[PDB]
Amino acid sequence: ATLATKKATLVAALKDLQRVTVAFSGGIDSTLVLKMALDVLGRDNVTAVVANSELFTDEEFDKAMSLAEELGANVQGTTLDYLSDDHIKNNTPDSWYYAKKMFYSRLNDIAANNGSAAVLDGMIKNLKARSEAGARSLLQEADFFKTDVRALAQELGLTNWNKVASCSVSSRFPYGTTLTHDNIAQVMAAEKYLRSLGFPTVRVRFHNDIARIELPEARIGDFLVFNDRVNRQLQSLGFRYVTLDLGGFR
Amino acid sequence: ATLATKKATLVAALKDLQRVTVAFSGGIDSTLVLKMALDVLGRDNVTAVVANSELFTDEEFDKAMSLAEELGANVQGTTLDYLSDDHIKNNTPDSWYYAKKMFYSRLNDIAANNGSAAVLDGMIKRPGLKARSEAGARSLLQEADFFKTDVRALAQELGLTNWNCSVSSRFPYGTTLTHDNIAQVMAAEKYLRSLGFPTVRVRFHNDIARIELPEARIGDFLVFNDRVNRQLQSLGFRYVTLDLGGFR
Amino acid sequence: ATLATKKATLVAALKDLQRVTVAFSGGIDSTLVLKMALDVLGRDNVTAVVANSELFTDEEFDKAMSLAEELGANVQGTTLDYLSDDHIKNNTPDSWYYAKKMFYSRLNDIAANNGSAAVLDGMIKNARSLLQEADFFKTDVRALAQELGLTNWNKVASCSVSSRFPYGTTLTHDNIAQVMAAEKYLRSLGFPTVRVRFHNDIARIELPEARIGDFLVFNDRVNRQLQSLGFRYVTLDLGGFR
Amino acid sequence: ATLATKKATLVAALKDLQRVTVAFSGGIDSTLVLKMALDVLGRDNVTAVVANSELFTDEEFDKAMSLAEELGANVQGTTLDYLSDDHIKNNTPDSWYYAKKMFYSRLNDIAANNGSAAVLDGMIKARSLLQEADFFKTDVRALAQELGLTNWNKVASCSVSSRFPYGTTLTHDNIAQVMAAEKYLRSLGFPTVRVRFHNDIARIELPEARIGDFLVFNDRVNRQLQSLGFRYVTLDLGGFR
Amino acid sequence: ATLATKKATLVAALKDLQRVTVAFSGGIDSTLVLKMALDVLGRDNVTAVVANSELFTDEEFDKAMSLAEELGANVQGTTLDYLSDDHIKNNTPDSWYYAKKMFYSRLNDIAANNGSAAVLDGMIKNKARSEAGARSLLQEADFFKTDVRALAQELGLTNWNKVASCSVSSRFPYGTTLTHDNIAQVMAAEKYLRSLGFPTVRVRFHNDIARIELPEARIGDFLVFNDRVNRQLQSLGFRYVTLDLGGFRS
Amino acid sequence: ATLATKKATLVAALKDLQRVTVAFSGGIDSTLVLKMALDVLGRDNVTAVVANSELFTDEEFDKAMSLAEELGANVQGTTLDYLSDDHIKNNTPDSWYYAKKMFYSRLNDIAANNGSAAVLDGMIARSLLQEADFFKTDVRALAQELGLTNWNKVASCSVSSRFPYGTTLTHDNIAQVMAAEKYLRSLGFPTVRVRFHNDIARIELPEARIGDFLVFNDRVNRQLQSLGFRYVTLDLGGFR
Ligand SMILES: [Zn+2]
Ligand SMILES: [Zn+2]
Ligand SMILES: [Zn+2]
Ligand SMILES: [Zn+2]
Ligand SMILES: [Zn+2]
Ligand SMILES: [Zn+2]
Repeated sequence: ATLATKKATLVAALKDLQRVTVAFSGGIDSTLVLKMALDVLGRDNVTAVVANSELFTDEEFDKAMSLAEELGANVQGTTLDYLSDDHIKNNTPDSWYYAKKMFYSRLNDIAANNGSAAVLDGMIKNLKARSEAGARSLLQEADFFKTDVRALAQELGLTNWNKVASCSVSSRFPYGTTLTHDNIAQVMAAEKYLRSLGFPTVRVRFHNDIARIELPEARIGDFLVFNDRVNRQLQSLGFRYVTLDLGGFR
Repeated sequence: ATLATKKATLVAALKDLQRVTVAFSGGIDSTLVLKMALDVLGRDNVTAVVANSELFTDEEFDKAMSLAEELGANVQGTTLDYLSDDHIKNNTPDSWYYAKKMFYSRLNDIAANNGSAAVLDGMIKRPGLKARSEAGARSLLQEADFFKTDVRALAQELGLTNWNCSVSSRFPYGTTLTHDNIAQVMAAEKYLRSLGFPTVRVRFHNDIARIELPEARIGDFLVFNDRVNRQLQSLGFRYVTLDLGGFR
Repeated sequence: ATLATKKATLVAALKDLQRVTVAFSGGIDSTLVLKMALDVLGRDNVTAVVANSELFTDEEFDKAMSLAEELGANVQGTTLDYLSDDHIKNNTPDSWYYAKKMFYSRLNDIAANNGSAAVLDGMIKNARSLLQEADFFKTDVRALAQELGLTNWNKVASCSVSSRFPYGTTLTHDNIAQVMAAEKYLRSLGFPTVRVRFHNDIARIELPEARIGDFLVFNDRVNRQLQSLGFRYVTLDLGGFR
Repeated sequence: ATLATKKATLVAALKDLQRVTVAFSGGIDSTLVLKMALDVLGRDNVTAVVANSELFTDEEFDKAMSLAEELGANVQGTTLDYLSDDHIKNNTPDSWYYAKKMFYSRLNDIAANNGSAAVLDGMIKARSLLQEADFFKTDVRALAQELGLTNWNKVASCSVSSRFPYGTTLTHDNIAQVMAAEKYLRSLGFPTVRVRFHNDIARIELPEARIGDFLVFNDRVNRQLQSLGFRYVTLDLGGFR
Repeated sequence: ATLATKKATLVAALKDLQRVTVAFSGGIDSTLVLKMALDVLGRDNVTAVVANSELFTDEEFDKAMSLAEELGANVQGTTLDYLSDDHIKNNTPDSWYYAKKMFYSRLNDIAANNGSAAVLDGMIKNKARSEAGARSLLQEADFFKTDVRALAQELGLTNWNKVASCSVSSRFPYGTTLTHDNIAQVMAAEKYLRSLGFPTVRVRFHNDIARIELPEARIGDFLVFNDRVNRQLQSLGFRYVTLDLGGFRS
Repeated sequence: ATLATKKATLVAALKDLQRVTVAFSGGIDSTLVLKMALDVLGRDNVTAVVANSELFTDEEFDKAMSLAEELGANVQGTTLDYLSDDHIKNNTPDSWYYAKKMFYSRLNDIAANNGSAAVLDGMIARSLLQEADFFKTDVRALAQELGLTNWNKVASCSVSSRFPYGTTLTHDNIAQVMAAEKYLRSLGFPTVRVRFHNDIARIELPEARIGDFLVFNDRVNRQLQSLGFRYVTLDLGGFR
C-alpha cells in the first residue's frame, strides 16, 4: 500500500467517526493523529486530552498542552491519581499496564460526556489495556510504520513535536520500592534542577538515603562546575548523599 | 467571545485605518500584526519598516528585513544614529526610552509621507509619557487584550512558521558609548561565537573585558583561553577575563 | 532578490526540464532539490540516485536511501568502484577529478535510460546545480526548507575517506576498513564530527576543539579499541579538526 | 610560647619517667615523640610498639617498622584483634571507644613487662606529652624538621571502621573489599581517598581539587570496583571532608 | 674566589662592627647573615628585626618571627604604617622607593637605641638603603646565589621561606588610593583562595572588579570552586569576581 | 638496620678506598655520595666528574657543574661523543650497553690518572649506597642530616628512548626533541616524553595531568611545529 492509500484509509476512518477524543502526548504519532483529525473532522469536532499526574513532570504536561494549541485544537487536561491503584504504587513489572488501564478509562468517560464515538491514540504497526477501553489506533489499523508517519508528517508541514519520549518516574526506583507522594516529588524536583543547569538527559536514581545521578559520559566533564550546588540542593530535598555514577547514562 | 472577538476587534481597527505603516522587528507579534495588515488591507496599503543602527549587529537587520520581505510586504529599512541622543550616548537607565522616542519619530515621518493613517507595533504588555502614546502609535494586539496564547494561536492559524538585545547592555550605566568601543565589543562577541559559543556576552569595563558564558560551557572554553586573551587584547582590551558567575 | 523570486526561477527551471534525475546524498542541499523537484513534477518524473562506494560509509548510504523514499521519491541505488581507477587508488591530488568524473558519468547513463532531461545535484552559491543558478546561499536553503516543512536530514557533512590518508598512499581494503571502524566507534561515543587520520602505525584523531574536554572520559577505551583494530599508537591531534 | 620552651617541656617530662612505651603509628606526631624519646632516654630505655589489626593496612604497618627501626629504636610488633568484640564488629557509634580501650589495654601490659613508667601516644593540642607541652599542628612540623626528620606517613591512615555506616556488621569480605578499592584508587595517583560501603553502592570521596583530574579514570574504576563486588560505583559530589 | 675567602671577608666585617642590627625577612640571604652574626658576635650583640605592616599578611610576619627565634636570636618586631606616606597611599610608581626609605629609617633608629654599629640587610651581588647607611656584607664579600647555598649547607641551615613574598600594593593599579578596608578585602580574598588549595594566587583589585590570577595549569582544577569563589568574594565587597585568561602574571 | 649502621658502613667503605672519583649527575644520590666522599677523605682526595654529551641536556650539565663546586669538590668536566659509535648512532635495542661502556671507560681512565682506587655512582665501578643497603627513604634522611637542600629534582633519562629502534640519531633531531621537552616542562609538566616519529611528535604525559594540559594545546601545537614537526599529537595511553 502506498502513502496515498493509507492516508486515504485514515481519512475514511476519521470521516466515519465525525467526533473523536484524541490521547495527545506531543509525540510524532499522536501529533499526526491530532493533526489528521482536525484536518478531516474540524476543530469543533475534535477534543484533545493530555494527562497530568505525579508520574510525569509538569514541564512535559505544560509543553504537550501547548503543542496541541499550536495545532489549533480544543485541548483539555485531566489529572490521574496513579498511586491510588496499589498495583501501580507497589512498582511491579506490570505496573505500567494498570497505569494505561486507568488512563484509557478516564478517556472513555470524557468520550461519553463530550459526545465522541471513539478514543484515538498514536499507536503504530511495527497493547493490552488498549483493547478493553475500545481505544482505536488509527495509524496502525491503516498499516503505518515509523517511516510512514514521518513521511506524512513532512507532507503536512509538521516540524515541531517532542523528541523526548518521556519516561515514567517509576524507573528511578528499583522494582518493589513503594512509591510515595513525597519521594516522587523528591526525584522530580532534583531532575528539574539538573535539567535547568543545562543537562536535558539526566536520571536521579533513588537509593533511600542516596541519590545516584546518571549523565551521558560525554557531559560529565561539563558537569564539574556544578558539583557543590547540586550537592547542597539535593541534600535540601531529603537525600543524605548526592553521588554521580561513573558508568554514565543507563 | 474571547479570540473570535479579539481577532474581530483587530480586523475592525485595521479596516478603520485603511493604510498603515508597521514597525517590524521579526518577533512573534510584529509578524502577526504585519500579516494581519496584509490579509485585511493588501500590500499597497501596508509598509513594513525595519530599523538599522550601530547598537545592533550588521546581521539581525539583514534577517528581520529578509523575513518580512519573505512574507510579501513592501519593506523599508531606515537607519537611526541613536548616539545623537545624549541619554543614549552616555547610557542612562532610561536609554531604552529615548531610543523608542527616536524610532517612533522616524516612523511617523515615514508614515506621514506615504499617506498612512497610523503606525502599528506588536506590543502586548517611564521618564514621562509612553513613547507609543507620545507618538500616536497604535498597539492593536494590546488593545484587544491578546495574551501570549492568543498570539500563539493565530500564527499557526494563519500559517506563520518562520519568525525570530541592544548592545548598550554590554556597557555600565553612565559609560560613554563611542563608535570605536561598540565595534570593539561586537567584534569580540562575533569572534567568540565563531569559536562555537553562540550565547555569550562581552561586558565592557574600559580596560577590562568581562566574558559571560553559560556555566555549562566554561569547561569546553578552556582550550581557547590564550587565543581569546590575545585576540581581545588586539581589539583594545588590556585585560581579558571570564566571569565566574556565568551568563545571567 | 527575495526568496520567493529565487523559488520561482527554481520552479520555472524545473518545469522546463519536466523529467529529471537527482543526485541524492542526504544533506540539506540535496534534500531541498529532491523535495522541490517532487513538488513540481511528482514521483513520476523524478528519479533519486544514491551512490554506494568504498570511500563512503554504508551508514550514510542506508540512511540516504531511507530519507529519499520518505520524501516520496522512487529511489535507485548504484555502486561505484572508485578504487578501480588507478588515480584514486594511489591517492594522487587529482583523485577528486576522476572520482567526480566516474560518479557523474554513471548518473548520466542512468538519466539517459529513464529519459531525464538533466542530472541534478545540490551545489549552492559560495550536471546542473539549480539552487546555485537561482543564487541560493546557505542562509536561503535553511529558510526555504523550514517553509516546506523538511526536517530529518544528515546534519554532519559527508566526506570521501581518501582525505584520511596522505597523498601518495595506496588505499587498500584493509586500511580503509580500519579507518571506518575507528571513526564509527568514535561516533557511537557521542562525537558526530571526527576524523581518524591514517599514518601507518599511528592513528591521529582529529576532533573539534570544543569537544576535546568532553572526550577525556573516553581516552582509555578509545586507545584499546583502536589498538585492537590494528593501530599501534592512538593519538589526539592537538590542532583539532582541520 | 617559643618552640624552644616547648621542646624543653617534654625533655624534662621524658627525663622524669626515664623508661617509656611509645604507641608508634607512623604519623608525624608519633614519629616526633619516639625520636624525642631516644635522644633523651637512649635506645635501651625506649620501647616502640605497633598494633597490627584487621582495621588497618599492611602498608601502614610495614613502613611503620622500616621507619621505627631506622630511628634507632627497639621496635617490636604486637597483633590486636578487634571485631571479635561485640561493639566493634557491628559498628555501633561506640566502637571507637572499645577500639581505644582494647588497644590501650595491652600497651599497659606490655609496658609493664618492660619496666617502663608510662605509655605515650601522639596526641596534640597513657601520656600525651605533646599535648602537655602545648604542641599544635604547626609546632610539631617545625620541631620534626629541626630534628632532621624526613620520613613519616603524610596521609592520615584512619580506621577502616569509618568507611561503614552505623549498624552494618563488618566481615573479612566487607573490609577487604573496601581496602582493595582504596588500594586501587591510590595506585592511580589519588593518595587521599575514601571508599564508603553502602551494600551494593560504592561512594568515592576525593579532594575536590582532584576530581577534575579524576575524569580520565572514570571507566576503569567503574569496571574494577564492579569486579570487587560493588554493583554501583559513584563519586560523592561533596568530596573528601 | 674560594668559599673560604668570601667567608673570611664576611667574618672579619662582622668582627669589626661587633654589634649589629639585622633586617630579617626569612629568606636564605637574611638567614645566612643572621646565622653568621650569631656565630661571630654572639646572641646579646645581635638584634633581628622583622617589619610588621598593613601591606603584608600577619602570617608571613608570624613565620619570619619564629624563624628568627629558631636560629637562637633576640628578634623584635616594629610596626610601620606605610600608608602614612602619600607616595605609598596613592600607589605611585616610585612608591617602592619611599616604602624602603621608611623601612630603613626605622631600623637606624633601633640601631641607635640598642647601640649597634651598623644595620645589615641580605643583599648579594646579583637606592634607598644606601642613603640610610645600611650594610650588605654578602655583597661586599662577593657572595653569589650559589655561594649562599654553599655556606648555608656548611652551617646546617635547611629551613627558610622558599617563597619571597610581595607587598599587596602590586594588587592595585598605579594611581589607586590604598585604604585599610580594600587592603583587607584583597588579603581576605587571597587568603581564602589559598585555603582551597591554590598557594600561588593573586587577586587584582579593580574597584568593583576582582581579577583572579592563577597558574594556567591549575585553572582546570579550579572550575569546581567557581561558584563558591564567586559568592565569597562578593561577600567581601567585590561586585564582579573574574578569572584572568592570561593567568598568573603576564 | 638503623641509619647509623649504614652511614657507618658507607664511611667504613669510604675509608678503605682512601682516594676516589665520583660520577656526578646532579641527582640526590650522586650528591649524597659526593658530599660524604668530601666529608670523609677531603677535597684533594675526591674528583667529581660530570659528563657532557648530546644525549643529555646542557641544562642538566650546567646544573651539575655548579652544584658539585657548590659542595666544595674540585670538579672536572668531560665530553662524551656518543654518536661516534654506530650502535648508539643508529639506536639498536642494545645501544644502551655501548653507552654505559663508553661512559665508564672514560671515568676509569680519569680515576687512574688522579690516583683513585675506584669509581662510584649513586645506585641504590662501586655502588656504595647499594652495597650498604640504602633505600630512597634513608637517602633523604641522611641528606637533610648533612644540610643537603639543593639538587636536580627531575631525573633525566637518556634521550635515546625518544627515538624508535632503527632511527638514526642526528645533531638536529636530538635538539628538536630536547627543545620540545624543555618547553613542556616550563609550562608545569616535569614528567613528559616527546616521542620522535619523523613528521609526528607523540607527546607522553601522565594520565592524571591530561586534563590540566588542555589549556596549552594550541600553544604546544605551534611551538613544536616551529621546531620541525608537522603534526603534534598526544598519546591516549599516557606516560608509559
Ligand atoms: Zn558619531
Ligand atoms: Zn562539553
Ligand atoms: Zn612507529
Ligand atoms: Zn589537575
Ligand atoms: Zn595604616
Ligand atoms: Zn651551558
